[PDB]
Amino acid sequence: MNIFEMLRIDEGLRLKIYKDTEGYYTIGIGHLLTKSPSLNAAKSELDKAIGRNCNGVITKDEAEKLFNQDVDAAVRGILRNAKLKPVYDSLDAVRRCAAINQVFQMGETGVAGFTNSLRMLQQKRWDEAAVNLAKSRWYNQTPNRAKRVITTFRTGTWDAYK
Ligand SMILES: O[C@H](CCCl)c1ccccc1
Repeated sequence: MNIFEMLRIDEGLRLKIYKDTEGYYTIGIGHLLTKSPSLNAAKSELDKAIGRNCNGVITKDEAEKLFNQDVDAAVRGILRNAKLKPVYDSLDAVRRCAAINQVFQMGETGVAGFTNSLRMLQQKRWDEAAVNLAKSRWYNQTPNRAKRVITTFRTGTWDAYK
């Protein structure tokens, strides 16, 4: 297991524009296109991202290219965030994947309310952090996935991903 295999499990792979769990136009391996309810706006974003007129459909290679970019961008983001970086750097490699996964799903601004969980993670108070992480809209709206990510933070193992 690694971050790519982990996010591939959590996000799936679809080659036509679909709506994600929040109802937003998405393609590939969880590549968010736009939060606009206009499908035409989503198609413009897709064409811009791929570099050709896609008409709402991409190839597996194209999906994987967006995925590489999106993972890279999640990490590089974390490292530019003065609140996230020290906690990320304090973690082992497996728990770092949990962090990348959550930021990929939620965005950086998405995790602004996680101040208390962040502190517990840096302190390596793993069971306490896991309890705090679940007190969230995130957990309530996507519990199966959140449970996996939280187990990864709690244990530093891949047990939730078999
Ligand atoms: O997945 C968590 C969310 C904030 Cl507790 C995370 C922890 C450490 C760095 C970046 C994200």
